Amino acid sequence: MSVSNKLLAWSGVLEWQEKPKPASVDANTKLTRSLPCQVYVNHGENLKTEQWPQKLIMQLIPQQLLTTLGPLFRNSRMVQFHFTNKDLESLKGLYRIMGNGFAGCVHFPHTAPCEVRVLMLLYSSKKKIFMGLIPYDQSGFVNGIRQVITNLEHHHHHH
Repeated sequence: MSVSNKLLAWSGVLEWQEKPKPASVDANTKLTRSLPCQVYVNHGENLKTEQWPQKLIMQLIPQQLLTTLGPLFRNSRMVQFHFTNKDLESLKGLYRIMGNGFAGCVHFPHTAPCEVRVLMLLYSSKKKIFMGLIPYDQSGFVNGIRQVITNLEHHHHHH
């Protein structure tokens, strides 16, 4: 009833890494930060969110290289992220990053037989909200993201 634009599907915490590479010589692999969110799905997509872990792993990767995965987004489920503003400072910092053309690739922890599926988080300033599509095939999407991550690490413009 009424709710037809976006359906509330999940509410959980996301943990984001600024800098992802577990280098082995780097045993303490960077700082991960958590932020609570409410996740809606954009219509047509029937999935069960109780099957989702309460933390999802997201890495900020450049949206510029994500363009290469463009046609793969045509087979995905839509989501929208609205954050539970506990820490506006954390949001503000994240706004800078995701608004600068960083995308949050969300990987789901293992619970489903393979690796679930994978999700992309994009900030839309126009809607002032976060949007994203989740591709079913983790293999192709993660493969593309692996390229982005390995390139990003090779580049390393992080501080």
